[PDB]
Amino acid sequence: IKMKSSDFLGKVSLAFHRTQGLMIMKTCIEHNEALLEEAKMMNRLRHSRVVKLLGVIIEEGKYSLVMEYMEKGNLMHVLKAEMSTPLSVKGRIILEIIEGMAYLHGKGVIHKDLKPENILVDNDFHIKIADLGLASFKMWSKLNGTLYYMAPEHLNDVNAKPTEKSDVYSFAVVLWAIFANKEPYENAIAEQQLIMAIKSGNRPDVDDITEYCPREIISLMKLCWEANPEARPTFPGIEEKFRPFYLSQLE
Amino acid sequence: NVIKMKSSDFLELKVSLAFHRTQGLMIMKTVYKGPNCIEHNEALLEEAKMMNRLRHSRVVKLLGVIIEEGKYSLVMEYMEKGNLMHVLKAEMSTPLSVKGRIILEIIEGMAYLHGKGVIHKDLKPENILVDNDFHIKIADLGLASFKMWSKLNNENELGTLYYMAPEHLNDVNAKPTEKSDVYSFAVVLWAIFANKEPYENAIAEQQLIMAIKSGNRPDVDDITEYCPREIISLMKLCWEANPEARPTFPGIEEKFRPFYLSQLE
Ligand SMILES: C[C@H](NC(=O)C1(F)CCN(C(=O)c2cc(-c3cnn(C)c3)ccc2F)CC1)c1c(F)cccc1Cl
Ligand SMILES: C[C@H](NC(=O)C1(F)CCN(C(=O)c2cc(-c3cnn(C)c3)ccc2F)CC1)c1c(F)cccc1Cl
Repeated sequence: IKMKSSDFLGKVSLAFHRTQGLMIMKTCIEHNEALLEEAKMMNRLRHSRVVKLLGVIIEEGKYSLVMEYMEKGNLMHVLKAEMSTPLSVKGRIILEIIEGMAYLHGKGVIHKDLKPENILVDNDFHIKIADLGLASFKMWSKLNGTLYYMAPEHLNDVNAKPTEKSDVYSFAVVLWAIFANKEPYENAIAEQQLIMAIKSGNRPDVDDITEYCPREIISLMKLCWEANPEARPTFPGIEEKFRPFYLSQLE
Repeated sequence: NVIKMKSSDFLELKVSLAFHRTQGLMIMKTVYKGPNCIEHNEALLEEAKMMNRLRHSRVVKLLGVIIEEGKYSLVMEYMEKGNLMHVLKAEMSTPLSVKGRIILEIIEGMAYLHGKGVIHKDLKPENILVDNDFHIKIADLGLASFKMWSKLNNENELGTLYYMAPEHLNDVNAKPTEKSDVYSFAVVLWAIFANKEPYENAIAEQQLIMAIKSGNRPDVDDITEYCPREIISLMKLCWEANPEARPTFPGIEEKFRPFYLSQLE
């Protein structure tokens, strides 16, 4: 959907569409063809757990992407709020993340940058996975803490290709963060030390989860952050074990 | 993945209930009982491997195949409450909130199948199976999508048109599309709120077929229970005579999900 600036009244702003209401907007003639098709690739990913690109503004000197407004922000923001989020809601968040990831991998899409900033939350505490850094979109990205969720095989090795297992690693650390209510690795001394430590087997401190976290989720996070990518499960594999666990115990 | 299971791993509803020695209770459809055809065994296996790729919480799983000498069977997961019509006709009544959730799950199931380039061809309440928590799974029990296994059935010792889009009635070279499945869905929605099959007052099959082809639909006034205005609009839109005028399942999901969340959940 090719939108115009005049339908509303870089940087992120909250915007009011004249016919369609409240959205979030992030703001060279040769690149316009490629940018449009690249946005058409973003729009083909349609699922309840995946954010929707509602459209794009290609004007002279303004290039913007417009997505749906997710009222409660990112996942870390919800987790760090004073109103605590009960075990049943955390479990459902996990299930929904699994569903969103299973959908993306089923379409041959590797996220590459799964992290709590990229898990957006609506007013009823439902989630959608997003690619807010534009990891999957070269031209739009070109036209424009961060490493805690990254699989060790990508740390100090920028040339190796991401796989589905890269996202499984990220998921693992998201699970830890969901129960810890914070970023991991608070007691690290420096980033290069940390990176090397992580590459050698260091992982978030399981004992730093104070609240009740069921044994199954702790087992799951450990399996999903295994050093060998081939030892990590797939998202279909995770869904089939986690769904019945969620239904019996958490729902 | 698919398990090549053996008869000896198991200890009529031909559909039988079967107990696997290490894996418990399943349902078996024994497709062929007769003289040995070793040639088709490769094709039957791979065809079952291919349909085993359709994996989603809202579609049933093929757990295994039995490819033996003169015995060809398919094994699926057991769904404790049977089909949707059986749930709906039961005495212990099903609240609006559970019905709404059922509709959402059917939409999710169908959106997944369509997203894989599968057209069901025979969506109906007998193909909508129900677990003990009232969650649903779509199935293809008559083998509409399994060509070789369907061929094998009609070699050997061993449907309803109420859900069929009007364009396939009296059209023996019928070419189903995704919009054919959307029509079926529409009548499923009606049946979920009526608690019964439509067209009770139809007398003959030719009368009904011609009536439906001329624009007759399930009787909206014959829903006695509360059905929200929105769902009535949705069933009407989904059973539109022109297939191009029916929405897709993703289109349905986007309008139905937030309605479900605000009003029905
Ligand atoms: C299908 C899903 N699609 C997308 O994620 C988007 F289309 C990516 C592009 N988008 C924005 O750039 C965007 C960002 C912002 C924004 C707000 N705050 N900040 C810091 C940034 C605001 C408005 C915006 F339009 C929109 C969402 C997808 C995918 F395509 C590929 C892989 C995984 C996934 Cl999950
Ligand atoms: C992914 C899903 N897969 C399937 O639906 C099945 F693999 C179909 C094959 N199956 C049986 O034939 C079967 C039937 C019966 C049976 C019970 N009652 N009756 C009257 C019959 C019992 C045991 C059985 F194994 C198993 C389930 C699918 C698909 F492949 C294609 C299109 C849509 C869909 Cl949804």
